[PDB]
This record gives sequence, C-alpha cells and structure tokens, in this order.
Amino acid sequence: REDAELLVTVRGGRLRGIRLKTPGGPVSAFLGIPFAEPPMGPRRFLPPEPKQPWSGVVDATTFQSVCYQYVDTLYPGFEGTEMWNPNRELSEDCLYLNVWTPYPRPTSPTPVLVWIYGGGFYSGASSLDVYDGRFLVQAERTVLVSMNYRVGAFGFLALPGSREAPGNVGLLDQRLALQWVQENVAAFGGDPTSVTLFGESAGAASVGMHLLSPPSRGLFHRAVLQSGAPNGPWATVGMGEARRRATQLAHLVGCPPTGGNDTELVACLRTRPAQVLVNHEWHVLPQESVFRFSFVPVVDGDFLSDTPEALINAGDFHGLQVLVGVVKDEGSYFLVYGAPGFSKDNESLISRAEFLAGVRVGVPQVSDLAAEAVVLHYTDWLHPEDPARLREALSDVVGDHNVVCPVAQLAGRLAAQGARVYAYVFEHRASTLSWPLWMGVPHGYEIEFIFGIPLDPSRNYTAEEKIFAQRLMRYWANFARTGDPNEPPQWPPYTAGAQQYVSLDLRPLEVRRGLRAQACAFWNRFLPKLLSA
Amino acid sequence: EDAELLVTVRGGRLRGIRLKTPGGPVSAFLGIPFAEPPMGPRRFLPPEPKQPWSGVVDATTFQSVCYQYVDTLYPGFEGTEMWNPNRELSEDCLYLNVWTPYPRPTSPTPVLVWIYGGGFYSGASSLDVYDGRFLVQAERTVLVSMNYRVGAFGFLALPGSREAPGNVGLLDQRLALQWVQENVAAFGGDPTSVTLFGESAGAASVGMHLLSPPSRGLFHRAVLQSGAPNGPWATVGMGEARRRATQLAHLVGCPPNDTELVACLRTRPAQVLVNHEWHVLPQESVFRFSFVPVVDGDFLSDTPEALINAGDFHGLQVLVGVVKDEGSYFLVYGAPGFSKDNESLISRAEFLAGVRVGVPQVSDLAAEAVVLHYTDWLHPEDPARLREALSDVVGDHNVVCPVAQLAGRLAAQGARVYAYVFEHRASTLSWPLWMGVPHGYEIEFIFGIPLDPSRNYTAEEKIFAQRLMRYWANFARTGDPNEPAPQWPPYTAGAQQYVSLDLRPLEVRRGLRAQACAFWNRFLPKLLSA
Ligand SMILES: *[C@@H]1O[C@H](CO[C@@H]2O[C@@H](C)[C@@H](O)[C@@H](O)[C@@H]2O)[C@@H](O[C@@H]2O[C@H](CO)[C@@H](O)[C@H](O)[C@H]2NC(C)=O)[C@H](O)[C@H]1NC(C)=O
Ligand SMILES: *[C@@H]1O[C@H](CO[C@@H]2O[C@@H](C)[C@@H](O)[C@@H](O)[C@@H]2O)[C@@H](O[C@@H]2O[C@H](CO)[C@@H](O)[C@H](O)[C@H]2NC(C)=O)[C@H](O)[C@H]1NC(C)=O
Ligand SMILES: *[C@@H]1O[C@H](CO)[C@@H](O)[C@H](O)[C@H]1NC(C)=O
Ligand SMILES: *[C@@H]1O[C@H](CO)[C@@H](O)[C@H](O)[C@H]1NC(C)=O
Ligand SMILES: *[C@@H]1O[C@H](CO)[C@@H](O)[C@H](O)[C@H]1NC(C)=O
Repeated sequence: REDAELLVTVRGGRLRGIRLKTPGGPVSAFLGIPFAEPPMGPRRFLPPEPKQPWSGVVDATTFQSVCYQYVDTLYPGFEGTEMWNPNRELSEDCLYLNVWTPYPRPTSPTPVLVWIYGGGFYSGASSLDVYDGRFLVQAERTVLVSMNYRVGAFGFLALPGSREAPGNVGLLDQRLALQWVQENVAAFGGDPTSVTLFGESAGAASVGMHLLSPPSRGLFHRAVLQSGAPNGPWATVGMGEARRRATQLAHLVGCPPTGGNDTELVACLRTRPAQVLVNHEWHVLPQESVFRFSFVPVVDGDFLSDTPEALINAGDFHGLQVLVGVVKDEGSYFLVYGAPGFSKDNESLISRAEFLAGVRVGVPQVSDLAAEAVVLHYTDWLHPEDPARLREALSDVVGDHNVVCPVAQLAGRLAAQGARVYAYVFEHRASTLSWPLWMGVPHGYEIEFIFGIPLDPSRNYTAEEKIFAQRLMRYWANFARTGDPNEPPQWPPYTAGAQQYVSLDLRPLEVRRGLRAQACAFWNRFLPKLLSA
Repeated sequence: EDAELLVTVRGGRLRGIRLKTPGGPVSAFLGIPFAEPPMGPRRFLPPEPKQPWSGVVDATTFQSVCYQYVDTLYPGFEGTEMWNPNRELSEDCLYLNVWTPYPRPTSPTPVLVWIYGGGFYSGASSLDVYDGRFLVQAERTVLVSMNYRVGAFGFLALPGSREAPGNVGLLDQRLALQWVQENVAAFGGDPTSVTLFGESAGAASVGMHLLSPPSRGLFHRAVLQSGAPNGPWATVGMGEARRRATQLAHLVGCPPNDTELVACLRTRPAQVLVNHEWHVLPQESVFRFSFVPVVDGDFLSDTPEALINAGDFHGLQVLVGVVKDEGSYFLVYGAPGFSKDNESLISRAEFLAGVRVGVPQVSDLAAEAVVLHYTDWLHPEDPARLREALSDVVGDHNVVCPVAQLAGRLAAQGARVYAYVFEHRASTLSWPLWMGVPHGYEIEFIFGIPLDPSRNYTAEEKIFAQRLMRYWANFARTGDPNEPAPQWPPYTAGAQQYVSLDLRPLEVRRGLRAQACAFWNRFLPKLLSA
C-alpha cells in the first residue's frame, strides 16, 4: 500500500515524499513543497502570498522549477560553470522548498539547518546537485530545509515607495519559508526552537539581512555565512539607484510606451515575457564591472531600516552564535568574467596597464583618488610590473573588497557586541576541480565538502577528501546543535583583538590570526573616510 | 716664519696654522673673510664681496658663529652639546676655512666643500665634528667650509621687497663657492674639480645649488647626506614667508610698509630676534623651522620638486644616503611620551598625537592615512612597535622619502646616483640604545674623527672611518666611490640598489623603503589636491 514515514501533514494539507538511498543508509526527502502562491501574472514583483490549503495529498517527490534567471554562457559545456546553471526548467511558478529528514523520522525534536543558495541575487536554485541535503542528514541526523526564492528583476526590481514593486520580494520569499519552517518543521521531526540559517555568497548576504531585520530575527537561532556578507558593496543598493535601474530596464523593453506612474509602468512590465526581462537585465548597470549585479536587495527602510553597516554597528548581538569564513582565493573566479587579460584557458599573466584597468573594473564607481589608493596599496613597489604578482594582486583586490573584508568587519563587530563568533579559511583545492591552477581555491568550492558530496560513490573524490567532508559536516552540525563546532585540536572563537580563525584543509586544524588585517584596515577603516571627502 | 702657511688670495694676504694628525701635519687657514660683515643696514641683505685688505689677516683660529638659537633641552649632554655653538655668536660671521695637505700641493688637488646642517636655524663650520684635518691628510684633498647666516638673519623674507629679499643665507653659500673658484688654486686646489657635500639642511642647500643655474656652474659633483631640497621642511611659499616675517616683527615690538618694517627690525639686537624665532611657527611640531629658503622665482624659479621633475641631469654624479633611524632623534623634542631617558614606550593615544606633531599642517584625512599605513593591525597597541612606527613616520616623511624621490628622479633623468644607508651605531654614542643610529651620527666617521686618539673609537671603527673617507674621496675625484672587492652599484629607478655601510663588507640591497615612500611620494600629494 503506502509507507507511513513518507506521509506528513503540514498546516496547508497532506504531503507524500520519497525514501532516498544514501551510501550510509536511507533518508526521507520531501522535494518541491509549495510554500507560497505562484508569483505569476498580476503577482509578479509582488510580495509572496502564503500557500492556500489544499485537499488530497501533494506529491513532494522531486525538485520543482528553477526561478527564472539568466543562464551562464561563458564556457559552454564546461563543468566549472555548468554546475551552477539551472538543472530544472525555468518558471515563475518556483516558490517551493525541500525538507530532508532521517528515516525513520526522528522521535524527539532534531535541530534544523536551513540553506539559502547564492548566485549574486540573479541566479541559483535549491535543486543543484551540489546542494543535495541527503548526505548531511544521513551523516549527522539533522533536518535540512532549503527553499527557492525569486532572483533578478523578479525578485529584486524595486520602484521604492510603490506597492506594485516594493522591492526585496526575493528576501520575503525566504522569510515566508522561514515562517513555514517554524509552523511545520516539527511535523518532520525538527526542532523549531533550534534553527540554523546557512548560505553562501548572496545566500550568506541574505542570512545577514535576516539577522538585521527584526521580523526575520525571531525565526532562527544561529547563522553561518560562507563567502558573503550583507555589508558587501554588491549586496544592496540605494532607493534612487534601484529606481533608476528599474526605470531603465522598463525603458529597454518598450514599457511605458518614462517613469510616469508607478502602477502604470509596472503593469506594462507584467505583460512582458520573463525571458525578455532576463535578456535586458545586465544592460541597466551603470558601468563595466565584475562583481556587480543589477537587482539586489534595496535599502528602503522596511526590510532594512538602515544600511547593513549601520545596523551591524548599532546592533546588540548577545545570545547569537555565528560561523563565518572564506575560501582562500575569493577573487580569482570573477576575473575571467571581464577583467582584461584574464581567461581560464591560460595563465592570465597581466601587464601593469591591464592591472590598472582591472582595478577600475573590480572597484567600480569610485573616484580616481580612491582607485589610486587601491593601486598604491596593492602594488609591490620593488616589483611593480611583475605579471604573476599583478595577477595575484588584482585577485586580492576584488576578493578583499567584495568578500573577505566585508565579512571580517561583520565578524569583528558581532564579536565586540555580544555574539560568539567562529571563523575559518577554507584552503583545500578539490582533486576534481576543473578550473585552472592559478585560481587556487576559487569562490564557492567549499560547498560540496560541507554538503558531503564526496560521499557520492559515483564521484572520484579521494578517500581523504571523504574523511575531510565528514569532518566539516560534523563542524557544521555541531555548530547547529550547540553553537560551538568543537566536540564535547580546538577551534577558538573569533574576537576583535586576537582575530583567531582556523584553516580547513586535509591537515588538522591550525589557528592563525587576522583575516587579512592589513588589507581590511584599508577597506573597512580608511577608504570610507576618503569617499566622504 | 713658515712659507707654507702664507697665502695671498685676491683680497690680500693670509697667515695660517700647522695642525697635527696621527698621519702627519696639515695646513689650515681658518676664519678667512669672504664677505663684508652683514651688520647694521646690511642685515637681511645679500652678501657683499669682502673688500681687499692691507697687512696679513690672522687665519689661525675659527671665527664667530652666526647668530642662532642654542639648544637647552639636555644641558651638558654631549649628544646635544656637540651641535651647539662653540665660539661666540656674532652677526660678523661670514668667514670660511681651508684645510690642505702639508706642504701645500703643487699639482691641482680636488676640492671638497662642506655645508653644515642645523635646520637653517643653527650650525657652524667650527664644530669639532666638522674638523677637516683627517680627510685632508688621509685622502689628500682640499677641504673648504663656510659659515652662512641662519635663522631670520639668513632667511627672513618679505618677497618683492629690496629690504628683505630672502634666501640670503643661500647667497652666502654661493659667494663662498665663487670665492673658491677665484682663490682655491692659491692653496693647491683645483677649481675645476669641486664636490659639494652637506648634511641635513646642508644637503638641502646642496640640492638647491643644483637646481639654481647661477649656482650650478660653480661645482661639479654633489653629496647629500640625510637631506634633500624637496623635503617638506626645506622651503616655504611667498605668502607664508611674509606671514612669518610679519609675525616676527610684531613679537619684537615692530609695527607689522615693507621698508619701515625691516628698518624697525634692524634696530633690534640680534639676540632678540633669535628669542622669538620659534614662536612664529603655525603649529606645535617637530621638524619644522620658521625661516627656511623661500620659493620666490629668483634663486629657485619654481618649487624644488618641480625643477627635479623637469631637469636634465646627464653629466651629474650624486652620492646620497640616510642613517638607519632618521626619525628617532627628533621625537624627544615634542612627541608626547618620548625622552632619551625613558624607553619611550608610548601608548596608541600618544602615537596618534605624535602623528599630528611629526606630520604638521595636514588635513585629518591625511593623518588617518598615515595612521593606516604605519599601524600593524595585528598589534595595534604594542608600545615598542608604536615607538618604532612613529620614528618611521618622522624619518620617512622628512628625510628618507624626499631623498628617495630625488635619487629616483635624478637617476631616471641622466644622473649617475649612488645610494647608501648608514647602519653603524658608534661605540661612543651617548643617545639611548632605542634610538638606533640617529640623525647626524655618520658625519664623525666621514670626517675621520675616529682616528683622533684623544677619543675611544675601536680599532675597527678607525678602519671603518678610513673606508668611508676613501669612498667619499673616490667620488670627489672620479664620480665613482668604487676603488679604480665588493662593488657599489649605481642606484636606478627600477633596481633601486643601495649599499649598507657598517663594519661588514658592502651589502647590496633594494628599495629605500619603497613601500613607505610610495605613500609619501605618490599617493599623499594627490590626497592634498582633492
Ligand atoms: C496612477 O495610475 C493608477 C492607475 O490608474 C488606472 O490605470 C491607468 C492605466 C489609467 O487608465 C487610470 O485612469 C486608471 O484609473 C491610479 O490608480 C487608480 O486611481 C484611481 C483614483 O483613486 C482609483 O479609483 C483606482 O482604483 C486606482 N487603481 C489602482 C490603484 O489599481 C493612481 O491614482 C495613479 N497615481 C497617481 C496619480 O499618483
Ligand atoms: C590569455 O587569455 C586572454 C583571454 O583571451 C581568450 O582566451 C585565449 C585562450 C584566446 O583564445 C583568446 O583568443 C581569447 O580571447 C587574452 O586576452 C585577450 O587577448 C586578445 C588578443 O590576443 C584580445 O582580442 C581579447 O579581447 C583579450 N581578452 C580579454 C578578456 O582581455 C590574453 O592575451 C591571453 N594571454 C596569452 C595568450 O598570452
Ligand atoms: C570518475 O570515474 C570515472 C570512471 O571512469 C571517470 O571516467 C570520470 O572521470 C569520473 N566519473 C564521474 C561521474 O565524474
Ligand atoms: C614707507 O616708508 C617709506 C620710506 O621712507 C616712505 O617713503 C613711505 O611714505 C612709506 N609708505 C607708504 C607711502 O605707503
Ligand atoms: C673615553 O674617551 C673619553 C673622551 O670622549 C674620556 O672622557 C674617557 O675617560 C675615555 N674612557 C674611559 C673609560 O675613561
């Protein structure tokens, strides 16, 4: 007849899932659970509406559609970029979440990990093979939840102040899913009083925005931010710039036939095919750049009552445990997306002039004075034109500016203001990595080890990489359970003075000091004062 | 009487004195007048050539030191007293000294001309540490040194006025250079082989003579030790010069009309203007001086930095260098928390306060940039690192990076440049150990003072001194310090090679604090312009 472990009643109605095989045993998976009404037609750009109850049983047995998004075409067929591309059909009917739970379902409440994917707020989906939650659940006996949220114009196009495109609706998709977890995760055996958010890149920035937004802050208890932070120069935009990009996108697709009236302009935008909007999304950016995305969260006083930097500084974080970290070469992957002289298919040994040109691309919309401060800082004046040093230097520029230093400042302010902070640098380059060697450990390539993907026997990770994956899954699950990744070589907390972090590689833990303290002093302490004068 | 000590120069006859050195005798002619005494109505005016005299001028002892402030910070302490005047003050001070081998050379001998330092407010050619007898005996050159007016007497300027034109202490120097061309041959010197060298403000003066065409034709080579004309302290603009001259008049009871103002200033005793000199500076500071060369379009047709960037320097050889710890000396003169008696382990608040004293008259954003570059953000409050950092701030801003910029620009534009860092701390040094090798303490070795047996230098230090005198004299004779053994390579804008000078053989290194000097020479000028 039917398996009772694969049947669950949530508030909206009844669900049926699947028993998934893992190397270490079975898990229960509930894939493609609807948590909102489909944001289509007149509901495009609008905040999500809770899912209306249903009769009968909803088959939650496979991943649902990927939210409409740009699809990368830089290296067609190349595995390094195709692993991030959608592996389901694109659709605006895309607001579904997934729950993995042990089989049989836990008897006592189990801590919950909620995953938020990255993708620069223009791409991503919960269905990518690298986000498979079955290994974490099997190896560490937790409930894992992940959700889809709208991206690009559909998720973050803002006409601030209006009600037909209030902006930040992608973030409220995530908030609605977090509300779903609170009311429904106990039906799967999860503990709604022990919920850990974790995300990577734009997903990590999203996790931060949930810490800084009171309505979300009551929906979870711990946070993990990998290679991203809400105070990053890319993660938010101002109301005026949001309105300019939205208006310009509208103008490029023929609507209005030209700011005019907000409702009349959004109404014309809703008549355009989703693909049309996606095809003009990149044209709205003010300048040539890497690491800049058209539609991102807007600082509009609602979701974010101030900028994330202001709330990070004015924040009281007692009772909060946070885990933050970076990969070793955060900036290298992005240089092959527009920096002059860079390619994955050669060594990308650039000239001095290409370095100075790459600085303006990696640090866009700053004065010439600011740009020369960057060049001064990143130049080795005993070797000013060494191509190999120049390649590394520009990698450090975009990496420090966009990831490492925003995260270091978040870590320091939270530790100094009541939070327990743990920090890592991920330094293992996977044996299966398809990117060239000069890129080191690129952005986003720690995720597969945290989700335990090397345990998939149909993948050729070495045996030591599988023990490594098992090590980090324990760290993360220990953190989710207790707020401390150490087991009951130690991992010390991060503090504003000592600034201690650990390296995560095949070797045992190693404690170091300072997350590029010299470089981040420039980005977090000095250069803000330069832009204010 | 001895014929070797009788010399006739253009102005008349001179009698010198025979001196003893451990290597044998030298002849010396001290207190030779090269200008009319700049007294009374001649105060603040360009020097007038000395009128001819009858009889024989006594040139057997040093003459008066020009009127200057006397340091009273550590009274009786040798480390400061060795720089203080050692002859009576007087405005009648325009005299020069000639040292020569004994008996006087018969073949033309290369000439070294020494310009003393002292912030353009002090210094004298009679200091024990400038005694030319050892260089002249060891290396068989002719050595000349001159007094030049310092303080308001040499650099008070009301630009445009004929009463107080400015830069007259530089003109005193040039008149002595002219005197050398017309008279050094009467001592055996070769007027076609004149090497200028000076320390600190003396080095700044040398650089100014390079950049002033009427000066450039009076010498052939230059040595700049721990100074440069493009230093932030070395020149002043016309507006600030008039403001400082006006503030001085007011402080001495003189109505602050240019003719009346200088006339009133002329009536005041010299010591009165000395007493009020420091009080016209715009801010509390170390390393700033009230009356310095003014850029008025005459002696300097533009700022020293402009003329360095625009200059053709082919055919010029320069030797430039610094000591290891240029900044430590100056910290005990106004930096909070410092003393030659403490270990001067300052706090971060004292470090931040000291930044504004060692880098005066900069915007707050410029000060924050300095703090960014000189803080170690893994040890931001370590008192030993902070003491060391603000020493580097003062040294880099005021000495090392101006020297580095001049060396790089001169090398890239035709000059052959040799660069050194002096890294030997004298065994006899009285300053505390934490100050390292302080400003000014290479001069004793270059003048060969360790060979004086009346002093306690080691045997090693005596040999070291002889190696340095050989380098300096090789450079004077040929434009190359190397012996016609570890070689001293030219400094170039790209390789940036220099040598360390200590008891160990020569070691070639790269970069005169290239990271720090890109901040001061490349970035910060732009920050001031926006
Ligand atoms: C902006 O225009 C909207 C939309 O107006 C409607 O649609 C347009 C295409 C045009 O044909 C209008 O005449 C239509 O009324 C206005 O919203 C409407 O405003 C009226 C007046 O209060 C109200 O009765 C309708 O219900 C509104 N429709 C909505 C809210 O969907 C709006 O007033 C205009 N904004 C301004 C003038 O600031
Ligand atoms: C290293 O690669 C970059 C990128 O070039 C691309 O990839 C190469 C492997 C090759 O297939 C090129 O044709 C590709 O364009 C090179 O920079 C490019 O240089 C060409 C001129 O040769 C220029 O037209 C492109 O616009 C450049 N692209 C960028 C992004 O600047 C670089 O020259 C290569 N270095 C080598 C080959 O030594
Ligand atoms: C690892 O092993 C297979 C077996 O030949 C190899 O061809 C391939 O590189 C890897 N397999 C997969 C699925 O990536
Ligand atoms: C300035 O003094 C001179 C000197 O005698 C005098 O001729 C003149 O009257 C004074 N100033 C003027 C007229 O501005
Ligand atoms: C060292 O020489 C100095 C002269 O500077 C003299 O005062 C002193 O007595 C000598 N040393 C000793 C140990 O006396």
